[PDB]
Amino acid sequence: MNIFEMLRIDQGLRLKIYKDTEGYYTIGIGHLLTKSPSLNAAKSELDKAIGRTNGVITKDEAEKLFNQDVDAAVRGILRNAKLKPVYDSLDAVRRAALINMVFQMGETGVAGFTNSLRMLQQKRWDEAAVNLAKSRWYNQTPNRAKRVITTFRTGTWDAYGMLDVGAASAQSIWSGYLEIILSNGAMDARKIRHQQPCDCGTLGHPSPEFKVYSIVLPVLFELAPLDGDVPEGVATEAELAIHFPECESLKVHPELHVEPVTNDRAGVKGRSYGQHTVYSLLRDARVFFPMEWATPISTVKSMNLEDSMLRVQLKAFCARFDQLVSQSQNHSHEIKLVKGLSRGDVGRAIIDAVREEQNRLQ
Amino acid sequence: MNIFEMLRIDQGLRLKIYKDTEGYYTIGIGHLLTKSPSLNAAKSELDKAIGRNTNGVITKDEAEKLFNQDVDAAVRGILRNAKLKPVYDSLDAVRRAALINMVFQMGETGVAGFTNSLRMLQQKRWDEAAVNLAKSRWYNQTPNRAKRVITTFRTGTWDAYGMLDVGAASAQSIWSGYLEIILSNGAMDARKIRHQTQPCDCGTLGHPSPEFKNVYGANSIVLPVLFELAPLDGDVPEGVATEAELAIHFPECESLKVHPELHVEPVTNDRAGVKGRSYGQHTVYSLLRSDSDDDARVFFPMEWATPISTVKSMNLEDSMLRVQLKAFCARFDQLVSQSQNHSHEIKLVKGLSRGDVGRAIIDAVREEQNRL
Ligand SMILES: Nc1nc(=O)c2ncn([C@@H]3O[C@@H]4COP(=O)(O)O[C@H]5[C@@H](O)[C@H](n6cnc7c(N)ncnc76)O[C@@H]5COP(=O)(O)O[C@@H]3[C@@H]4O)c2[nH]1
Repeated sequence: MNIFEMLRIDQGLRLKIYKDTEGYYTIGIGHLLTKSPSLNAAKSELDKAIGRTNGVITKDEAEKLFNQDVDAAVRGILRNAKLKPVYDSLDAVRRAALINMVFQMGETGVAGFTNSLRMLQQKRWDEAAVNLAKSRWYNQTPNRAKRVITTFRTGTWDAYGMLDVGAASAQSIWSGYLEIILSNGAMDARKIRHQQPCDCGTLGHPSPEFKVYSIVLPVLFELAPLDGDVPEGVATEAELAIHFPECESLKVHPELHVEPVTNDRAGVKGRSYGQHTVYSLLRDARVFFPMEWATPISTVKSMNLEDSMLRVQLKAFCARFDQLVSQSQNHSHEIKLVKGLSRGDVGRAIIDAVREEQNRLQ
Repeated sequence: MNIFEMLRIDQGLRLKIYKDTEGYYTIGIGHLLTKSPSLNAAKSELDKAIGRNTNGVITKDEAEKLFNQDVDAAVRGILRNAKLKPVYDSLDAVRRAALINMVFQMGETGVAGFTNSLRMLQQKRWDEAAVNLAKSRWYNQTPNRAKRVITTFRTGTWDAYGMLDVGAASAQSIWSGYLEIILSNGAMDARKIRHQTQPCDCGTLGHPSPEFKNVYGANSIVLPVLFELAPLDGDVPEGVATEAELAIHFPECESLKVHPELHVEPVTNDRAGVKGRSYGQHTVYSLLRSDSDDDARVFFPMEWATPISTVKSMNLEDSMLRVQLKAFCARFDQLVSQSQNHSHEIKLVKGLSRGDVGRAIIDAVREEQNRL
C-alpha cells in the first residue's frame, strides 16, 4: 500500500463536510477549512480548493488534497531543526510513520520527542519503539500508536491475519455462505424468478420471454464500503439515491430475484442461501445483475469497535476476501467484490465494476 | 473461573475413556486410569474411582471430582519438593494454578528446571519472569499454552483464558444478524406453528391451538423459547437429524423426538440489499414431560449455534478454538442477558462435549417448564 492508506486507516476519510473534534469544518483526511461557524464559509474555501462541490468531493480528489497536505507537512519538517535530521535518515516506509505523527500532533508536537527521535536516527528500532510506547501520545490513542510504533520498529506495512476479526468474517462469509451456493452449480445456471410465474431464464442467458424488460450478468457483486457505511434493508426507488449515491442510472426491481439455494445445516432443514435482488444500470436498454452488500460488515459494525480498529478489520476483510477469490477454481469471475472507501465511492465503483464485467463477455 | 476451566482450556477434557500420547487409558483432564493395555482393567479402575457403573462414559461433575484429586496430589508433591515449595508458598491463588499447570504439562522435575524463572516469581518480579519464561523451549514447543500461562504469571488474572475476540465477532454475528432480526417482528410466544403438507390451525408457541393438542396430546405443552446448542469442543453435526439418526446427533438426550412435519414459521426480512431473506424456520423437537409421568410431551424449537461450526472451519489449534468458543458463549450470553425485551426468549445450552449437550438440553427444558 502507501501513506494514503496508512492515514485513512489511522485517521479516517470523510467525503462530506463535517465538524471536527473542536467543531471546525473539515474534509478528507483532517483538512481544516475555516474557523467560521458559517457552513457556507467553509464550502467557499472548499469550492476554490478543488475548483468545482456542494460539500461533497470524490476519492481521487481527496487523495489529491491529501498529497497537498503531505508535501506541506514535509515542507515544515525541513524548516524545523529537530525534525530535519531524522527524516533524512529514514527510509520510505518509516518516513510515512513520522509523517503520521506530524499529521496527528503537529510539527511542534513531534519535536518534543527528543529522545525517541534520536533512537530512530541511530537506527535503534527496538530501543525507540519501547520509548514511544511510554509517551502521552501512546496513552491517548494506543491503537493508532501501536501501528505507527510497529511501523518504526520493523519498517513494514505489516501492522496495517489468521486470527483477525476482519479475516475471520471474510472466512465466515466464504465458507459459511458463498462456498455453499457455489457448490450447487454455476452462476449462469441460476434461475431467475418473478415474485408472477415466469420461465424467465438464468443469469447467463435470460430467456426470450424475459426480454417485459437487454443483458443480465452472471456475476455476484458483493459490496464492501471500507468505512462500514452499509445501508440497512433494501432500497425503494425513492430511497435508491440515499442507499446508492452516484449510481447514475441505477434502478431496483423488487419483483425479480435469483432463486435461493437450499441447504441443511446446524439442525435447520432447507436453509435459504444466496437469494439476490436484481438491480439494473444503463447499458434505454439496461444491464441487470444480482448484487448485495457484504453482510459481515454490518454485523462487525454492531460490535462498536474503535473507528480505526473497524477500518483495520474491514481492510483485513477485503484483503482476505480477494485472496480467497483468487484461489477459487472452476468459478472464474462469478464473485466480484466492489471495494469503496465510503458508501458514495462504492456507488461510483459499481458503475465501473459493471462496465468491466460487460467488456469481458462482449 | 478456576483452575479446572484453566486446564480444560489448555489440555482439553474427555468424558469417554481414551488413550493418551503414550497409549495409556485416560479420562477427564489427563487422569491416568491404568498402565494396562486391557480396556476392561481401565473400566474397572474408573468404576472404583467414581463408585458407579460407568462403562467408560463420565460426567462433568465426575471429571471435576477426579481433576481436584489430581490437583491436591500435585500440590502435595510440590510441597514435598524443596525446589518448588518456597516459590509455591509465596505465590497467590491464581499464580499457584499457573505453576500447577506447568506441573500437569511437564512434571515436577521439568518445572524444577526453571531455576531462574522460579526465583523471579518468588520475589514477585512478574515482568522479568514472563520474559525469561518466553526464552525456554517450553515456549517454542507449546506457544499457545505457554503464552496463556505466562500471562497468568505476569498479571495474576484469568484474563488470558477468555476485547475483539474472534469468538465474540461470531457471537455478535448470530445475535445482530439473525436472532435480533427475527425477534424484531414480535415475541417468540407470538410465533405460529406450521405443518408441512397441510394447513393446521396449530396456534402459536405461546398459545397452542386445540387442534395441535388433538394431534400431539391434550396434556402437551409448548415452550416459546429457542434453544441454541453450544458444544464447547465444536462438535456440531452435519445437516439435520432424521428420526433414525437422532441418537447420533443428540447422545444421551433421553426420550428426545424430532417432528419434521412441525416447524416454526420463518421471518422474512430485508438485509444487505436482499428483499425478504427467509430467517429462522426452526425444527420442532419434543421430550417426554416429566411433569406428568404419561405420554404427554414438551415441544420446543431447537437448533445448533452455527457460528461454532463456521469458526471450526478456520482450522484453529485445539486450545485456541476452545478459548474462542468459550469467549463465544460469554458474549452470546451477555448479548442475550442484556436485552430488554428478549431476555428469556433465547436460551443457550452449553456443554463441554456433544454428549454433555444432550444431558444439558433436558436440564434446560425442565428449567423452562418450572419458570412458565
Ligand atoms: N448475502 C447473504 N445471504 C445469505 O443467505 C447468507 N447466509 C449467511 N450469510 C452470511 O455468511 C456468513 C455465514 O456465517 P453463519 O451462517 O455461521 O452465521 C449466521 C448464522 O449464525 C445466523 N443466520 C443468519 N441467517 C441464517 C439463516 N437463514 N439460517 C440459519 N442461520 C442464519 O446469523 C449468523 C450471521 O448471519 P449474517 O450476519 O447475515 O452473515 C452470514 C455470515 O456472515 C449470508 N449472506
